[PDB]
Amino acid sequence: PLHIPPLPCPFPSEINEHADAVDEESHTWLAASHMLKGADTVEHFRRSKIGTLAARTNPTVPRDSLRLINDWYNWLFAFDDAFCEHRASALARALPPLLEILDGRREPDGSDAFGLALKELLHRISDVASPAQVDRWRTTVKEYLFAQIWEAANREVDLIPTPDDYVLMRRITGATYTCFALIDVGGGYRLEAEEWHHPDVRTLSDLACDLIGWDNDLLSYAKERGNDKARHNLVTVLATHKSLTLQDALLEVAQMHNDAVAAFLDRRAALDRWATLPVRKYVRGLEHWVRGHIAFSLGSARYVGAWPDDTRWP
Amino acid sequence: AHSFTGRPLHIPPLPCPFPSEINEHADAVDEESHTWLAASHMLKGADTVEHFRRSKIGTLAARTNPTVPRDSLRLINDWYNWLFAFDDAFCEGELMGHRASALARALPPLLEILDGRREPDGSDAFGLALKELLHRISDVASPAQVDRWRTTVKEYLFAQIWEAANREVDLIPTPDDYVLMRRITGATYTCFALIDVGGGYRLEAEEWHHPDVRTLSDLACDLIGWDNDLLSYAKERGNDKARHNLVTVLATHKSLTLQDALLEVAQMHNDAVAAFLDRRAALDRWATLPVRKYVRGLEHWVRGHIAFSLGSARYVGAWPDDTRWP
Amino acid sequence: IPPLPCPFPSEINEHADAVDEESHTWLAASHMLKGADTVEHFRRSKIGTLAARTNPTVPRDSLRLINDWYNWLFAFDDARASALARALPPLLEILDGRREPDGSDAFGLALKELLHRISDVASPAQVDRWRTTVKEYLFAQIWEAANREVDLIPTPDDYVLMRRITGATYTCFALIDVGGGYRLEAEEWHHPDVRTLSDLACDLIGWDNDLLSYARHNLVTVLATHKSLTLQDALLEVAQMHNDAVAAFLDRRAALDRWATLPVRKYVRGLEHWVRGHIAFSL
Amino acid sequence: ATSAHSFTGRPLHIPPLPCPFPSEINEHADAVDEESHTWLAASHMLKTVEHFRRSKIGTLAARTNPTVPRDSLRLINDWYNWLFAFDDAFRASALARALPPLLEILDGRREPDGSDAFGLALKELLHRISDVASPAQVDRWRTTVKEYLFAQIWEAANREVDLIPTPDDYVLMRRITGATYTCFALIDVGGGYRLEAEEWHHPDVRTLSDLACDLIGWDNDLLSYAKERGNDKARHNLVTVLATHKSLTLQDALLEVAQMHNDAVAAFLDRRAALDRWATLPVRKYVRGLEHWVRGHIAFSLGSARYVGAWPDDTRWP
Ligand SMILES: CC(C)=CCC/C(C)=C/CC[C@H](C)CCOP(=O)(O)OP(=O)(O)O
Ligand SMILES: CC(C)=CCC/C(C)=C/CC[C@H](C)CCOP(=O)(O)OP(=O)(O)O
Ligand SMILES: CC(C)=CCC/C(C)=C/CC[C@H](C)CCOP(=O)(O)OP(=O)(O)O
Ligand SMILES: [Mg+2]
Ligand SMILES: [Mg+2]
Ligand SMILES: [Mg+2]
Ligand SMILES: [Mg+2]
Ligand SMILES: [Mg+2]
Ligand SMILES: [Mg+2]
Ligand SMILES: [Mg+2]
Ligand SMILES: [Mg+2]
Ligand code: NA
Ligand code: NA
Ligand code: NA
Repeated sequence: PLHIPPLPCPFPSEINEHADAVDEESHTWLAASHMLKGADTVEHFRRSKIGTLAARTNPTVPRDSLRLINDWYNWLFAFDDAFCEHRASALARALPPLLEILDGRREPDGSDAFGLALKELLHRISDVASPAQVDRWRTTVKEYLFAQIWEAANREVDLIPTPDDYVLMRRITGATYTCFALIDVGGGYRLEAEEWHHPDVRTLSDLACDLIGWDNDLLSYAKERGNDKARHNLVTVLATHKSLTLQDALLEVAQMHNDAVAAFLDRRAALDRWATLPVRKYVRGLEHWVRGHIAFSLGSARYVGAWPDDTRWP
Repeated sequence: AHSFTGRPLHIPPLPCPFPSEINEHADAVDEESHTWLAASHMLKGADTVEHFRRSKIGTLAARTNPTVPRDSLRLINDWYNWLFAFDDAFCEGELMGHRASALARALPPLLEILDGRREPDGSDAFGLALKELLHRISDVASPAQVDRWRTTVKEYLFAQIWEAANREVDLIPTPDDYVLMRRITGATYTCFALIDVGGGYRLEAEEWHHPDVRTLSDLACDLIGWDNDLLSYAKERGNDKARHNLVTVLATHKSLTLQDALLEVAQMHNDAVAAFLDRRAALDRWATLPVRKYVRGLEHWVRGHIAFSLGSARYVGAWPDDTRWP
Repeated sequence: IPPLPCPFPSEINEHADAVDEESHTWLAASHMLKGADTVEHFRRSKIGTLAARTNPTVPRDSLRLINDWYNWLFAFDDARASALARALPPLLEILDGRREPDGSDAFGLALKELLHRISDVASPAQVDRWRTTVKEYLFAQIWEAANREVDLIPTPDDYVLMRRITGATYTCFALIDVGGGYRLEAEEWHHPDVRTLSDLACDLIGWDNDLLSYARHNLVTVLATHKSLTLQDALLEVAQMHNDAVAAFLDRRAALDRWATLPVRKYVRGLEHWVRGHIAFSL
Repeated sequence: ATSAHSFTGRPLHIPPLPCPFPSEINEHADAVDEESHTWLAASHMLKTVEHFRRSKIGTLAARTNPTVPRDSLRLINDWYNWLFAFDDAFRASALARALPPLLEILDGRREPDGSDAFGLALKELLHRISDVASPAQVDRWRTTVKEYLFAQIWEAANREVDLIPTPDDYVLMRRITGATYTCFALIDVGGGYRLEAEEWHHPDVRTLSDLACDLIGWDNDLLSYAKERGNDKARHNLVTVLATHKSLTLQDALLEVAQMHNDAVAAFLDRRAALDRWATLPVRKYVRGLEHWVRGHIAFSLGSARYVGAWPDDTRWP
C-alpha cells in the first residue's frame, strides 16, 4: 500500500467568506460559456468545487474580485482540459487567433467559446486594473499558452521530460503566475515596478509557484495516470529519470516541497527587513495561495477519488 | 543573383519622416562587437563569420541607438550580434527550425541560463554569451528593466516554435496570423527594452505600459518587421521559400504578383507611419521627458533600420541585377 | 447669497452616523478640547457627516481614520506670528516619527496615534505625501497670524495661493487613495493635469467655505477691500470664480480622460465627491 | 576680520570631522564655477560679490556633485549661487508676508516683476530643472524649496523675541533651515536618472538622507561658528544651542558637536549596511551622492575663506 507523504506548511489556512455564493455563480458562468462540450464534464467541474480553490487562495479579496478570479480559474481548468490535455505544430498554429483576442485586436467569432470568455475576462480585469497590471497578467497568460506547446512536444515524441527541463517548465505550464498576477488587482492595490520585480519578491513568487506545481503533481498523480501516463508530473519525471519506485518518487517530491518551504521562510526573513505594506500584502497572498491550494487539493473530488482505497494519508 | 521574376521588380520607397542618425562610436564599436562575436564561437564556419563581418551589424546598432554612450552601444551591438547568430544558427536552422516539437524541447536549458539559474557548459557558445549579456545588462539596469528585457527574450524564443510549426507542415501563414506573430518572431521588442537602459534612464510601470506607449511600440515593431520583410525577401527566397515574409504571405493568400505584393507591403508601411504620427500627437499632450526620449528612441530605430536594410550586404546581393531600387 | 452650481455627484458613506459618534467619542477622550461647551458644539456639528460626504466610497475603518483626522483639524483650528512659529517644532518632531510625544500636548499625542494608524494602511511614499501637506498647513497658520499681527487684509493673489494651504484640504486629498486602499504612483500623482485638478478642487472648497461661512482671511472681504466692491458684488465675483473653476475642472478632466489610469480616475472622482460633499455638509 | 588670540582667552581646538566617504571633485569645477559666478553677476541678485568670488561656491558644487555632466554641474552651481545670495540678502510677520510672491513664482501662478532679481532667477532655474526632470522630480525640488522658505520664518521668530532655540527644536529645524534637501533633490536629476516614489521614500533612504542632512548642518555650524559670532550672536548654531542649554564651555560645545557628528557617521554606516541588502542601482547611486555631498562639504568648509578666516590666529585646526 502507498503512503502519501505530508505537505507541511506553516502559512495561515483561510477561506473567503463569499466562497459558497461565488463558487456557484462562477460555475454557472462556466456552464453558460459553452467552453465544455459534455454535460458530464460540466458536472465533474461542479463536483471539483473550483470556487473553493479561488476562495482558499484569495481569502481577503472583496466578492467582485473573488468572482472575477473564480471565472479566470474556471477558464484555465476548462482550457487546460479541452485544448492542452498530441502534435506541437497544430497547437502552436492554433495560438495566434487567441493571442489576437488577448491583445484586444479582434472580436471573437460567435462560435469561439474560449475566445468570447477570454475577451470578457480581459475587459473585466481592465475595468479594475492599471495597464501595467493588465500587461503583467497578459504576459503570464502568453507564457502559459506557449508552455502548452512544450507539453504537446513531449507527448508527440512520447518522452517523459528530464527533471531540470520539467522543474523549469512546470513554473509556466501550470498558469500559477497568471493567478499571482491578480493578487494585488484582487486586493484593490498595485505593486510598483521595483516592488513587483525586486529579486526577493521574484524569488518568493518562484518558490510559491514551485510549491503549488509540485503539490498538485503529488496529489493529482493518481488521476493523471488515467491520461497520457501522467507524463507531466514530477512523480513520473523523478521515477523515470532516477529509476525510483512510486513510493520513493512521492517521498522525493515531499522533500523538494519541504526544501522550498525552508527557502521561502529564509528569503521572507530577509524581505521582512525592508518590505513596504503593499509588498507584505502580496507576500501574505503567496502564503495564502500555497496553503489554500494544499487544503483544496487534499479535499477536491478532482484528485481524491482516483487514489486507490488502500492509499494511506498523513 | 539569378532573376526570379519574368520582368524586373521595382522595390517601392519606404517613406519615413523620422530623423536618420548614427552613433559617433559606430566604426570602433562595430569592429569591437564583431571581434566579440568571432571570439564567442557562436558561429562554427569561417565563411559564416565573414558574411557577418560584411553585413556591418554594428551599423544597425549605431543607426538604431544614435544617442547612447560608447559602453551602451557596445552592449547593444553585442546583443544584436547574439540575435543575428542565434536566429540564423538555431531558429531558422535545419536541426531545430523544421519541427515545432524539437525547437520547443530545446528551449528550457536556454531559459534556465536566462533566469540566472544555471552555468552554461564550457562548449555552449550561445549560453555562455547570453549569460555574459544578462550580467552586463544587470550591471546598468534595475531589476524591473532586466525582467522587462528577459520577458521580451522569452516571448521571442517561444515565438520561434510557431515558425518551426509552419515549416513542419510546409504551409505559408495567413496574413492575420503572420502580422500578429511577426511582432514577436523578430526580437525587435528585446532591442526596444534596452532604449531607456542604453540612455541611462528608466520608464516607470505606467509610463512603459501606457496604451499610447504600447501602441507606438507595436507600430514601430510592425514597421521594422515589414521593412525587413520587403528588403530581406530576395535573400529569404534561398531558404525555406521565404515562408516567414509578408511578401510571400500576401502573394500566396491574396494571389498577387510579386510586384503587387511589394506594393501592398509599402502601403501597409505608409498606413503604420500615419497611425504612428496620429497616436504620437495624442501622447504629446501628456508625455513626461522619459516617455518623449523613449518615443524618439522608437523613431531613430525605425528610420535607422530602413537605412541599414537598404545598405547591408546581408540583403542587397540576393536581389537580381535588373531589380530597380527606390 | 448666490448659488454654487456643481455637476459632481453628491453621496454619503453609509457608516456616517456610526463613525461620527465613534470619532466624536475619540475626540472627547483626546482632551484636545478644553471646554465642555466646545465638546458639545463639536458633537452637534456632526464632523463625521463632512467625513462621510467627502469620502462616500471608503470602508468603515478608513472613514473612522479620516473622521478622527477631521476632528484633529477642527480642534486644532479652534485651539502672534513669532509664538505660532516657535510652537511648530514639537508637532514637526512627532510628524517626523522621530520621538514619542510627552503627555504634555493633547494635539501631539493624537497626531502620533493618527500617524501610526495612517502608516498601518499606507506606503512610506503615501505617509510622506500626507506629512508634507500637514507641514505646509502648519507653516501656513503663521502667515494668517502675520496678517493679524499687523492688521492687514491680504491681497487677492496672496490670499488665493495661501488659502489652498491655510485650510488643510490637501491633507484630506492626501488620504483619498489611502482611504480607498489604492495608491497613485509618483508620475500619476505629480502629473500637471492631476495637480491642476487637485488645485482647482482645493480652490473650489476654499472659496465655497469662504462664501458659505461669510473675516480678514475670507475671499469676500479680500475682494470687497482690494477691488472696492459692494458686499453683494464681492459675493457674485466669488460665485463667478467658482463657476470658472468648475468649467476649468471639466475641460481639464476631459483631457485627462484620454490617458488616465484607473487609480487616477478614482482619485479624480474623489476630488469631485469632496467638492460636492463639502457644499452638501455646509448647507 | 579676526583676532591674534582666542575670544575665550584660551586657544580653541576645532575637533576633526572624520568620514570614511571618498572626497572627489567634478572635472568641470574651474570652468563651470567661473560660468556660474558670471551668471550670478548678470542676475543682479548681489548688491558680498567679492566674498562670494573668494568663497568659490563652484568648488562646493563640484565637490558635492563630483560625477554629474558639465550641464548638470552648471545648473546645480547656479542653484547654489541663488541660495548663498538669498540666505545672505533675505520680524516673523514681515518675513512670512514676503513669501507668497516667491511661492507664486515657484507654482508658476505669477510672473516675477522686471525688478525682482531673485524671482526672475528662481523662475529661470525652475524652467531649466523642468527641462531635464520629470514632474515628480520638479515637485520634489519645489517642495524642499517651500519648506526652506517657511523655515526662515522660524529663525526670524527666535530673533524677534531674542531666544536661543532648545537643542531638540534646533536639531529638527536645522535640517530645513539650511536648504540641503533642495540640493539632495537634484542628485538623481543631475545624474540623468530618477528614483521611484517607494525608492525615494523608503525609510532606509529617508534615514540616510536625514543623517546626511544632519551631518552637513552640524559640520557647517562647527566650522562657521566664528563667522556667525558677528551675526545675531550666532543664535542659529548648534555650538551656541548646546553651550547655552547644556551649560557647556564653548570648547566643550565644539567637542559635543564632533561627538554628534561621529554618532551620525556610525548610524549612517549601520543603516547603509541594511540598505545594501535590497537597494536597486538608482538607490545605490543616490546614496553614493549623499556620501559625496557630506565628504565634499567637509573638504570645502575646511579650506573655505568663508569659514577659516573668521577664527582667531591661535585656533588649532584638524
Ligand atoms: C491551469 C489549471 C489546470 C488550473 C488553474 C488554477 C491553478 C493555477 C491551480 C494550481 C494547480 C496546478 C498548477 C494546475 C495546473 O496543473 P495541472 O494541469 O497538472 O492540473 P490538474 O492536476 O488539476 O489537472
Ligand atoms: C533577430 C535578428 C535576426 C536580428 C536582431 C536585430 C533586429 C531586431 C533586427 C530587425 C529586423 C528583423 C526584425 C530581424 C529578424 O527577422 P528576420 O529573421 O527576417 O531577419 P533577417 O531578414 O535579417 O534574416
Ligand atoms: C543656504 C546656503 C547658505 C547655501 C547653500 C548650500 C548648502 C546647502 C550648504 C550646506 C551647509 C549649510 C547647511 C548651509 C546653510 O546653513 P548656514 O546658513 O548656517 O550657512 P553659512 O554658515 O554658510 O552661513
Ligand atoms: Mg488540466
Ligand atoms: Mg496542465
Ligand atoms: Mg496535475
Ligand atoms: Mg528570423
Ligand atoms: Mg532571418
Ligand atoms: Mg527577414
Ligand atoms: Mg542660514
Ligand atoms: Mg552656518
Ligand atoms: Na507610490
Ligand atoms: Na509641497
Ligand atoms: Na518618479
